[PDB]
Amino acid sequence: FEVAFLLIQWYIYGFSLSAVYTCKRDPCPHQVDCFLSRPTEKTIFIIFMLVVSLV
Amino acid sequence: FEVAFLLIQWYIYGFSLSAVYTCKRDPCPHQVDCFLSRPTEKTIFIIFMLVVSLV
Repeated sequence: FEVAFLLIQWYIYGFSLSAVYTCKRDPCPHQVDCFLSRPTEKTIFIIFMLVVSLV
Repeated sequence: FEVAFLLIQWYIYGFSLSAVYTCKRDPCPHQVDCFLSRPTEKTIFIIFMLVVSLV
C-alpha cells in the first residue's frame, strides 16, 4: 500500500508546486494564468511527508 | 490619389469588419478576445464609400 500510494502521488502531482499555473479548459478563453496559494510551504511539507513515507 | 487611397485601404483593413477580434500584444496574457462596436453598420458604410470612390 505504501509503494502504491507513492507511485500514484508521483504520477499525479510530482514533488513540487509551481507558483504560476496555465489553464486550458472550457468555458474559458484560449489560455489564462492562475496563481496558487502559498506553494513554498506546501512544497516543504510534501518533502517531509515523502521522507516519512520512505523511512 | 484615388487609386493610391483605395489600395492602402484594401491593404490595411479589407472591406469588412468582424465582430470578434483576437489580440496578442504585450502586456496582456497569451490570447484575449475583444469585441467591436456596431460592425454591421460600419461594413455598410464602408461598402458605400467604396462604391462612391469607384464611381
